[PDB]
Amino acid sequence: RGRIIAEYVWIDGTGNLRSKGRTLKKRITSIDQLPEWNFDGSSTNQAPGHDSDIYLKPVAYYPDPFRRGDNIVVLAACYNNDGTPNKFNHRHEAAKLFAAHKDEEIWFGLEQEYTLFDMYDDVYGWPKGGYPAPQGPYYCGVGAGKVYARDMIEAHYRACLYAGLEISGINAEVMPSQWEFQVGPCTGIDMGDQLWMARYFLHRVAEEFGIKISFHPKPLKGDWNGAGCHANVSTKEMRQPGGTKYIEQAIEKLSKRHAEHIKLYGSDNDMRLTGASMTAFSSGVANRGSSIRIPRSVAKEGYGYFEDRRPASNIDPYLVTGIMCETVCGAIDNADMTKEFE
Amino acid sequence: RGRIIAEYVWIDGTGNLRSKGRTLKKRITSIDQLPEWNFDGSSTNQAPGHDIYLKPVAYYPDPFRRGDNIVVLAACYNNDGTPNKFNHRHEAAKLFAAHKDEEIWFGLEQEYTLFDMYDDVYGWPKGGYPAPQGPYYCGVGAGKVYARDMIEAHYRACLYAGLEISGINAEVMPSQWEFQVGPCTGIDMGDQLWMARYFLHRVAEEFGIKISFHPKPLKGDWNGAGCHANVSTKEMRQPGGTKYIEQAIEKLSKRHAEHIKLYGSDNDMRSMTAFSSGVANRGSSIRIPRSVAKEGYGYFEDRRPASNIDPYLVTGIMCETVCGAIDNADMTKEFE
Amino acid sequence: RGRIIAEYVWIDGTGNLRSKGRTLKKRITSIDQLPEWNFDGSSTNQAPGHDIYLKPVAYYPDPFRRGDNIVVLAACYNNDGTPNKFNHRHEAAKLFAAHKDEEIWFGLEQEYTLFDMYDDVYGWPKGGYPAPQGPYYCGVGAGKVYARDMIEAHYRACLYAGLEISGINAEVMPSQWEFQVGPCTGIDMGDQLWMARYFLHRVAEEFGIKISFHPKPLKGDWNGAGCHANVSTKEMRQPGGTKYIEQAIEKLSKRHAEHIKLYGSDNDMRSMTAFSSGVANRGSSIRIPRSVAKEGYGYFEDRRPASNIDPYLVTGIMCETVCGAIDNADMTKEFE
Amino acid sequence: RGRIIAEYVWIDGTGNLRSKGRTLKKRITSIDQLPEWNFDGSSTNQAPGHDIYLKPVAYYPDPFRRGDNIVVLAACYNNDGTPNKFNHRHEAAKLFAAHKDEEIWFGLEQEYTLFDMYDDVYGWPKGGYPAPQGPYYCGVGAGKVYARDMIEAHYRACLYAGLEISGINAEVMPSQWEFQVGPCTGIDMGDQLWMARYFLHRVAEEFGIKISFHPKPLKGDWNGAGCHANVSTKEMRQPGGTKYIEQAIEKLSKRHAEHIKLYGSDNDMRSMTAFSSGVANRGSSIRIPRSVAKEGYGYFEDRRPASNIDPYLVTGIMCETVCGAIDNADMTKEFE
Amino acid sequence: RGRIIAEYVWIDGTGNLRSKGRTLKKRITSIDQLPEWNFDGSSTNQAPGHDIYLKPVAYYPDPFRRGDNIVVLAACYNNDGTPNKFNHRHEAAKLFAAHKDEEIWFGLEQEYTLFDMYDDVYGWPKGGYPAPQGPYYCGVGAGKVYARDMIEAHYRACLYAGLEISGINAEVMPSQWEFQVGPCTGIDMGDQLWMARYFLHRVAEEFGIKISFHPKPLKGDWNGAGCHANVSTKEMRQPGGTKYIEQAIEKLSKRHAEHIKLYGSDNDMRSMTAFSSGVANRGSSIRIPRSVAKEGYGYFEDRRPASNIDPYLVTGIMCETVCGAIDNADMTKEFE
Amino acid sequence: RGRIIAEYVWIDGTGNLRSKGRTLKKRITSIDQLPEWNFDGSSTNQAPGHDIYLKPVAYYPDPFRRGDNIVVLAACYNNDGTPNKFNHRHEAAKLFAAHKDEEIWFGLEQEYTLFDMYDDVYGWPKGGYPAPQGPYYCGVGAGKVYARDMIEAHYRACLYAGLEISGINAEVMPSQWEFQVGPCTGIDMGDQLWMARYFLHRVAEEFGIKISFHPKPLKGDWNGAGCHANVSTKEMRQPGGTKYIEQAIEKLSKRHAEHIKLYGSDNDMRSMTAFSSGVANRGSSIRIPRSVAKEGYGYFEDRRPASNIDPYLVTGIMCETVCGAIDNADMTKEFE
Repeated sequence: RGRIIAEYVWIDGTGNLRSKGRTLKKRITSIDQLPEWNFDGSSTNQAPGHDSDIYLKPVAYYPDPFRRGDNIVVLAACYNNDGTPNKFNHRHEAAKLFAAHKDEEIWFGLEQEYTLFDMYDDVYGWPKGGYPAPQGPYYCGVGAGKVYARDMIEAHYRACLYAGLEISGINAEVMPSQWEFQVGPCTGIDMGDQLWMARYFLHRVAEEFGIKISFHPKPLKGDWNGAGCHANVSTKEMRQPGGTKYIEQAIEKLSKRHAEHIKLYGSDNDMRLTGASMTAFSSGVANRGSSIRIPRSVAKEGYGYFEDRRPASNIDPYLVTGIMCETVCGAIDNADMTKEFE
Repeated sequence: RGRIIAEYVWIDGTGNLRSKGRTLKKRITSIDQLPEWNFDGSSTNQAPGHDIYLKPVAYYPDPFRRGDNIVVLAACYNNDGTPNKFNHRHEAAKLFAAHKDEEIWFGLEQEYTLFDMYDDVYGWPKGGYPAPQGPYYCGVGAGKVYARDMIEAHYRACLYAGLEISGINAEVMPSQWEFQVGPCTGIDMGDQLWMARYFLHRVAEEFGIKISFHPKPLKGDWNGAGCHANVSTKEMRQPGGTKYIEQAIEKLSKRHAEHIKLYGSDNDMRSMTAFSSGVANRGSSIRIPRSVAKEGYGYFEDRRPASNIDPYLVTGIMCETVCGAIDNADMTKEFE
Repeated sequence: RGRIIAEYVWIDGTGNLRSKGRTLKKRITSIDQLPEWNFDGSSTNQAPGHDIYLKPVAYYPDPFRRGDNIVVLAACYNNDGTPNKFNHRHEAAKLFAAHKDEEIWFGLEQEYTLFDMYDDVYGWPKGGYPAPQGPYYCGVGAGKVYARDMIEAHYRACLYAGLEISGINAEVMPSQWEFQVGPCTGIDMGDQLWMARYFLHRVAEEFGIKISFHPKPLKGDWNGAGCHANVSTKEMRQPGGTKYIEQAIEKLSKRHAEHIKLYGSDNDMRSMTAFSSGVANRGSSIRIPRSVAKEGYGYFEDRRPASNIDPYLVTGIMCETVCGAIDNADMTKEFE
Repeated sequence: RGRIIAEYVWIDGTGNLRSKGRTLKKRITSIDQLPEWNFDGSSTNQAPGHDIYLKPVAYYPDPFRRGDNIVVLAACYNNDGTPNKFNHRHEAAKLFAAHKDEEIWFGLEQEYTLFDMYDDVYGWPKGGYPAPQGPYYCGVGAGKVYARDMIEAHYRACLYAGLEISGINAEVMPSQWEFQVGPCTGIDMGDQLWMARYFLHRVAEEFGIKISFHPKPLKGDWNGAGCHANVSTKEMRQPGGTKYIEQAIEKLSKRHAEHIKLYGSDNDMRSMTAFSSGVANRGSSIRIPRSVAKEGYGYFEDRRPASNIDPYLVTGIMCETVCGAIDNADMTKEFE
Repeated sequence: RGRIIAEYVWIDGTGNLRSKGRTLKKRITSIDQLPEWNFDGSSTNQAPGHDIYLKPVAYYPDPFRRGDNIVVLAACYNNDGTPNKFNHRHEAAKLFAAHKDEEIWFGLEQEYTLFDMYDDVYGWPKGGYPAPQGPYYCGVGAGKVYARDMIEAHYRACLYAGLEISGINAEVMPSQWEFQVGPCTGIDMGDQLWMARYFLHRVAEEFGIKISFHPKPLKGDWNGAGCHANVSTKEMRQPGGTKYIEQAIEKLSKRHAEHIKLYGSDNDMRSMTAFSSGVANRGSSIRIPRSVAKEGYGYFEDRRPASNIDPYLVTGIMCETVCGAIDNADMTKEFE
Repeated sequence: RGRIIAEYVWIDGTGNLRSKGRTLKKRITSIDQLPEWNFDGSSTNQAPGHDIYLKPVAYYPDPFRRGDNIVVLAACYNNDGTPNKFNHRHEAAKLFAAHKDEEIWFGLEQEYTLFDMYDDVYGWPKGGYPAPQGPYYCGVGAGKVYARDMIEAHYRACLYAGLEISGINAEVMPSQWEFQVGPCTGIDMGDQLWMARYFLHRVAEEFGIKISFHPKPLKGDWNGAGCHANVSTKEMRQPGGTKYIEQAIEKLSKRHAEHIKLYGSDNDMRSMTAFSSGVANRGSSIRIPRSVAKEGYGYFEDRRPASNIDPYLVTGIMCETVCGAIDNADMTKEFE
């Protein structure tokens, strides 16, 4: 009725998004018009029940693919009443690094894999009490039994596009009712911001289909595929001719900090990077077995990007892209990614 | 077909809304054009069986009928001309009219809880319980929130009607929600919250969901349901306010019992006897938002009223004790 | 495709409507363009098996077929040219035509009750009962009202057809409703109520709901179903009316039995032998609205007729005894 | 295989029975052969988490395991040797032992109410209600009574165990029943009722029925649930009794509050403050059966105790105030 | 038809029993009459695909086949004559044979948890959870206990087979149970517990129930599942025992890690690194029953072993460290 | 009522049994008392439509009808007196009669697979699959095995009938089983296996389970279904046997193709062209049990025949090539 609804979305003290909505008097035209806000940090595992009580700083906003119209979704970062970034705010720390290395122009492209579930916490669409056929016909599948919940997956794609997210593509994965969507390329903090919104959209749209979304790295024990979030990386140098030079350089720095990265990179990733391997670091061209993979395409052309296949589906992009920049572009006395684990 | 439908909505002798609809010859452009009306007070627990009248008080576009169709909030007057037992709008109005100068503003945070057609908590495991509280507050994800589509429909409805609905959010207990309305001035708070409630019940009908304003729908550690009344006068809103805010809080401290007596039934299952206040304190009776405190002016949050409150009674007595009594009216007596 | 569908609706030898449809070459612009028609009276209990005719009486836009499609209310005439056993429109017409000058106005309050495809009360607990009466009258909220969407659809339908549908409301017994049609003049009351009924049955079809005009659908304390006929003549409507209102009420008091005899079957399960009247009196046979009384002119409410009444008979005999008999017609005899 | 199973049953720190079973080498022929035993009092709300003991008190044939298998009613003693918070059998015993000479007899009328696995009244219409009360009391016919087969199984069980179960009947509220145990002497009343309750819960398990000893399972006019304690001493039972019956009734009248304080929780939802008595009076606190009155001797009916009473407390304090206090024990204090 | 069926039951290369049946010409009267047998070790994870043998070790009446039909517990030996990877019965036997003189007795308390055909906790609310723990331990009443009939069937079965099954009880977590077997001597404990387990799985098949010996079937505060091993030697059982009991407890304290290493997988989700002991202490690693303590002789309870333990390994290493090692065998090495 | 029922069972022109029953005046005590009989060979694919005869061959107690009722295995002869296309019992008999002196013994291991009324694998996930093979072979526990009760009923049946049923076991593929019959002499092997099959189909009827003797019921890695024929002559069974065992194995190696041609249809989906032999070798065509090898005498296992084999053909040609051909009969020609 002349007014606008802004859904504030933020990240909690578990691995999830949270949101609430507020009416605004007028259409928004810049982040500056968006007010600070707050919530009960004790209901989200971010505060104690006194120094409890956390604040929301608008960071990005997009058209609401659900409410549509001039209604909007606002990505907000969590700051304690100190003014300090909450335990679970890692956007600030990463921002520091991206701001420092502005000049390198790091680009990221994440490949977000996820797995679909019943309202009853069983794999979505799988035979009651049993299993689908063995893997093989599901990857990039087409046909009634070959793919699950495509309509929900497509709705999400649409949503992301409407919001103007840099959603590059989508595909059905190897395990039945397991999917992927890719977002990129984004610069620095954008990668984190956009993937987090894409995730909000995913959860939220799936609600409408009674589907639960699982970012667990190994939703099903056994030979059923795990779920990763392959982080693709590049700096300005790597993108200009004679790049595999700096690509190779980066891969080597990366090889020295394998443990520090893995420590971010996702919980129970140990049931995925498994033997790819949790303790071993390797790299090579066209190698879906290595820790870092240089696309044959890149190799043949002498410039491009590399694929870090180590990060799990459940990673916090701020942490991954953050420490990636830290070790590829260089540390700062101003910030420590691995310490950002508070 | 050229004609208009007006749904008359009023408050009964239980804790509910009632309504009927009538055709009108032409589109309405002012409250003045809306006719008095009436109903059988004995079928709603407001009369004995030997007939009440409806005085249009506010009207809005009907979010359900849409078009030039309209919803009319009506107050109940007996054939005396006297306000029915359950009409507390009139009493409150007196106070608001007296203290016009102060310009009291209210913002209510209405919490409610969803239910089956079978009177079981909506969406809860059959015969059992969801996971324990924690992941539901402001939730997002399939199991984390219940009936969002209904909740959203309500939001939309309220906006269409032009209600001052400030926001919505999922609450701590699964299938428990909140919507906030404000700020409104004086009688508007009551009027608008009541309409928002009509819209809530009404829209939920379409989902087969019953709405519960009970203060403690589930015994145990499952959250209660409140209707936090936020309050401010012109003085409090201008710099150097926490002065008058503090003054108000103190007057309020002297009348804790009289307020509690309004403030909602079986609120006792949701401290009832203790009065306290403090900045950033979701434990106190009255809470001064840290934001307000840091800025020196604003409003305060009375966290005492239960979800099932009558806004006329709450906003009424709030004004009475914050702004000052009148020999012309007694809020606490308005309990007839 | 350039053509028009006209649904002919008529009244049968049970208490129901019947209909069939025919294509017409062109849009209709006056009753005169509508053709006579016919049907097998033996399949509707109006003829013996050795054929009845349909005389268009009124027509409206078809709320169901929409477009330039139309619904036609037809009266039943035997091959004699005589009005069928169950055509009481003609008899009544005589009276209305006689007393043209008085300008009788009617407003009927049609109550009805909803039912399963399985002939159980619609939406009621399986094998059991809802809570006891009280929260259903003018109800709002998920358990408080049944099939509102169907009821609304009907309201819309009537309005589209341009019927004089004045308002709707949920009644006292759960899944029992009312709609009001008025004011209509003379024969119009009958015509329009009958169409509204067609619309009701017809629209409810779409919800698998059966409509019951029985006066006492459930035995016990569950409310009955009436069709309160509201009445007024030109004199009663102009100041100093309650004079002629009172006069009418008295004439009515002398013909209580004759009226009751029309006024609906097993009305006895809904006092049948006593006649009384009084202002603001939902207990009397005729009720003068307090509003009317206070203002000195208006109308009166005859609370006697049952839900299942034939409006032609009620409005007919009402005129007969309020305005005056005719040697040209006998309402009570019209029972053939 | 030559061996015996003994199920030990005891009372917990909620209002329930608990049990476990143990193999015994040989058939049991006296209480003396039954071993002490124990359990984790912290898992039953009787100990803190830093262990309670079971003293065999009575034993009977197991109606469920049958054969030479047996059920053992055990009392709870802390490691002090002191009777647990919730062991009131010991305290009462003292009184019964003191007044051995009077030979108090009790007969309790245990009413209970049946429930779904889903905590809804057993067999009641889904989301709704049966017909109103009237046809259910001592009912017979398919709709008139609920779960008779379970009720009968329990009757059988009690008889097999050799309990003094005097009779059974269907109560006023649908799916509400009664069984009576008596007459029993002193401690036996408590022991046998508790076992009967074990048997009830246990047998109902087999029908997926939950048993409710709540005093008012359904709010409203639906009947509450009581445990009418019938009382008599040797004097009352011999001619010229209503003398001592009347005497007892008067002592009882002086200790109405002290009794009520035992007599069952939320009994307030089932008069609580008024004490009265009279012959053939289902309205009074104590009722003298017309039969007793006419014959001059017998017993009296205390209609005050609620369904959820602990027989040890009721029979205990009954004896205390009817037969006389002891410096050795205080029933009302036994509330630890 | 004159013939006998013997079901051979053995332990596999996962944590389960396996079995097949064979006809025998005549009733069996001693283990000596039972033939060796064999199976495809590659189908059970005990051989590579280039064949294991079954040596009858104990036999009982078949509670399922009944009659003169019999169940045969067989140990697995490779074609070397050597005990299979997963045969730990042989190693333990050595120790028991060595310390024949001490006459170790064991009593195991086997806890287990029930499951759907769909691998969800048996009987738990669909997608949700039962009420929180408290009312389930030794529960009685419809909601308080799950699948009692199956549990009872098992009890019966074990008794028929003549197993030393001492008792049964419902555990703290809903649909979690315990049965106790003892006291048994040396190798018997292992043999009998394994048979009891066969019976449990097998009988539950008939109720479509899966049995879980996992130590923590549900993450959170829901109880884990243990197999408390109770231990005693002849010395401990004769007066002045708590001497040797205390001695044993100390030896045990030195080998906490070595024991824990047997004692069950993911026992870590059920303190793992700390060793402690004390009288009446359900918190310690070893608990001396207050009863034992007060009487000066008896047994001790090792509360460390998890539900999924191999009794051969637990009782074996218990003897090794309590009674003394042998150069002839190493329990902790028996992990091949 | 004094009378007897004899069910005649025979083999048809598909791969199935057929049967009908007849009343007999008196209990049967020798095959001689059983009458010839007949049926419509055209309804079973054995005749053209221009009539076959049943010659009783063996009889047993009817495990289904019980009492003195009996099952009769009958062979099919055309009106010539010649053995039907599908009667291979006669041909085989010749060979067994010839080599009476050798006393061939057989033991068949009949594997089969269970199916829905809907032709889906019995008990398998709807539209999907169980876990991968491994836990099912000789399984025990709820998910590990399918329809054990049916399987057991069959075992019982076979025993009652007095068949030489040696044992049963659950196979590798879920809902796939085995039963073994042996040792039998010559024609008996065929007779008894065929009856066991009758019993299987018949008893399974009662569980709505279809039985599948197909060699590869599910394509893929799911196990096939075989009918391992175990063989031995008198010489092989007496010390120094593996001499003649080895001799037989070599003769068998020369006639691999001729055997395979019997041995079962689409056995190709279960090596078909390669012949090999070796001790303890579940990969070879013929396997000498390590047990036999170590002892120097015994039998050999031909692992080649498929589940769907005709035992008459297998045991027949086995004798033919192991014991020696006859000019009087040609097994491989017996394919008419």
